[PDB]
Amino acid sequence: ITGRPEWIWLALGTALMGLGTLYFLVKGMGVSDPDAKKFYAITTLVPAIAFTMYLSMLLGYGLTMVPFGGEQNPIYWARYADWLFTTPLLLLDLALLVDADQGTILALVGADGIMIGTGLVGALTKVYSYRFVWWAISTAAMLYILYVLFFGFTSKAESMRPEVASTFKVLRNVTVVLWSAYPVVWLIGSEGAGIVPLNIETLLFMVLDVSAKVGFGLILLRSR
Amino acid sequence: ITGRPEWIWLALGTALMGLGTLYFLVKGMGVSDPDAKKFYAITTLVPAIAFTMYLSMLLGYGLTMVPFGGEQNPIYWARYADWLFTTPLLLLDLALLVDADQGTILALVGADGIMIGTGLVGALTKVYSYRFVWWAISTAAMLYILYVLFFGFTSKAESMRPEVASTFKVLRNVTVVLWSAYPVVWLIGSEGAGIVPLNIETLLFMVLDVSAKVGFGLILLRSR
Amino acid sequence: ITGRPEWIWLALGTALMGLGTLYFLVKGMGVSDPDAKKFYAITTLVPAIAFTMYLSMLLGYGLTMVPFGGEQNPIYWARYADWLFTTPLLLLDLALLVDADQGTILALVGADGIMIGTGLVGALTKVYSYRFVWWAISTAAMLYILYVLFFGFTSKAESMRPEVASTFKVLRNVTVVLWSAYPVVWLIGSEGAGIVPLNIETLLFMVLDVSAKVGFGLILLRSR
Ligand SMILES: *C/C=C(C)/C=C/C=C(C)/C=C/C1=C(C)CCCC1(C)C
Ligand SMILES: *C/C=C(C)/C=C/C=C(C)/C=C/C1=C(C)CCCC1(C)C
Ligand SMILES: *C/C=C(C)/C=C/C=C(C)/C=C/C1=C(C)CCCC1(C)C
Repeated sequence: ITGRPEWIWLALGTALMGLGTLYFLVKGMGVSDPDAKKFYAITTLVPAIAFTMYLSMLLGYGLTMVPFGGEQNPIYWARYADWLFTTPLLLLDLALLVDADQGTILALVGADGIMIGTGLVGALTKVYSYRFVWWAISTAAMLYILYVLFFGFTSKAESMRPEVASTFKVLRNVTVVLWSAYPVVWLIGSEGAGIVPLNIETLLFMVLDVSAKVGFGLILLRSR
Repeated sequence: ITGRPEWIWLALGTALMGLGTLYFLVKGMGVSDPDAKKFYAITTLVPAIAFTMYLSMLLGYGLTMVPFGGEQNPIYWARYADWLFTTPLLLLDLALLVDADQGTILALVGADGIMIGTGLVGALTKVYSYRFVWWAISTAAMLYILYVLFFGFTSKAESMRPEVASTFKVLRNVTVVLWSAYPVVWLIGSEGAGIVPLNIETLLFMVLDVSAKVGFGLILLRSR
Repeated sequence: ITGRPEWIWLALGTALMGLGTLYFLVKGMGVSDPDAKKFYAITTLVPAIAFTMYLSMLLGYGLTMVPFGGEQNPIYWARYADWLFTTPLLLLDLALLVDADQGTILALVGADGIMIGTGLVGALTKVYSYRFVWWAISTAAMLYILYVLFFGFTSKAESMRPEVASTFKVLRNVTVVLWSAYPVVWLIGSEGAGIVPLNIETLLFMVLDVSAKVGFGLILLRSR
């Protein structure tokens, strides 16, 4: 509803983000190869930070009251804090893996940058119609990322060790399906056009969350 | 006045930032040399981001009401968001071009960092007299950048290919004149001591804007 | 009390941060070795930025009124702005010195990132009990940094020139004692459980401040 009905999923989300955190920490202990160590460090802040956000979200600090088209709607801007950080870090996990030219890395981060950032302003507009105007400009941002990811990073990927190629594909396909889920979820949800209730919203991004970060966590890190 | 008289220039500014964006995007398509690709990626986020800011500025989100010395004055803090990002990216375009030692790059970004950042606090102070105290400290910041730019980057520049040297000078001279324009513009303007009206302010930074980013865009990117 | 009793220490803190700034600036003038230049640039933004924060803190902008457990308490969020920037830069001074693998650098910055960041949310919670919940999670963050600093960076350090080893130890030991002081100071202080008055708080972080940045300034920079 606005800080009480989904206290559950939230709690559930904190337990999951942080468990995943304690796990990695107690899994990179060994690590000799500095090369892989990178992946580790990265593939760990993500859950950690993710944990801090899902925690303030539960306790309260998370939400805020954005006024749009009639009544006062809930907006865990706390998410965006997270996504603003995680999402880049993730891309790097990808670029870094498939050794991408800094050129594309850079354009890729900034692409994501404008995406999430704008996703925030979207979920912070008072004028009801404008909310979607950013939704638009933002998606355009994502379709960009996914494009120059599923095209390039595929090629370069599939031009080295069989290890990389395959693994890349794993995450790559997941990332695409997973990620894409958002625009819609956001939409049907209370942050955009309120179709489903917050009882849902929370739980949707909740699953997409633990799966994208810890999914991409076990999946990635547990590969050569 | 405060969101209505300059709706024009604003609209005009959005059309220009974004047009420049679509242009680059459809101009880096080819690009084989990863070296130059860097320039591209960079020389593109700038307009893009620039576009997003000038857009929220028009629709509304842009402005805010800062209270100083009597009445309530307008402050498109939205600009600063932009400048906070563009300006560094630009410097990198410069440093990167004239292959500058990370040492100076770093000190240069942070120099700009303190500049824009402080330019914000300046344009956010309630006590009328203090506004200028930051104006001061801030300018000091710029004079720093321009100094260690027009001095160093000139030398190193003029010690390679005739291409670089000349091009550097192009942008370098523009950057200096252009950039400098601000301190004054800001001043005469409503964000500092209100001399000219917002009918102007907007339109001034508007021109200095499209010219600095897209100016530096065509100018730069269209060179070897 | 809340912007008047400690106007002193504050003023004193500004004078010190900025003096240290003018000093470095007029001490890196020479510098031929690009390698060391890095240290310089870094070891300078720190004081500079530090100066800007301690200045807005004195003039006013600094503080804010956070409501927790009864009455309205003061919170120079301005600090956190500072620490959020300085602290990383410092670590880099360390990592960079003892040539640490980017892997650890990265995990180290993000470690600090979550630390300060969370230290803020801590000092921004309304519910009195939660304030300490972040205090906890945050410290955990620091103990992390100090751990993987006093362990690793020691080893790698002590495996090169006698210069480095010794110097590292200097700063390293200082950093540890100094840094640690905070959690407690914060605690006994008004930002956490209000034991001592703001007459103190200010002056404590004031000393720990000028000593950590300018301490680590002269100490570091004045070594081979
Ligand atoms: C851990 C979090 C992850 C992997 C988040 C991914 C998020 C997105 C792809 C979000 C996309 C959005 C839009 C395309 C439109 C505006 C709203 C957003 C930010 C939810
Ligand atoms: C695309 C935007 C560009 C190139 C902006 C450049 C802006 C400046 C050089 C701004 C300077 C300012 C001061 C020197 C004093 C405080 C106010 C500012 C931020 C307008
Ligand atoms: C120039 C500033 C420096 C070196 C600051 C260092 C600050 C810390 C180690 C702060 C630590 C904190 C906690 C461990 C708990 C939450 C409160 C903080 C941010 C004061």
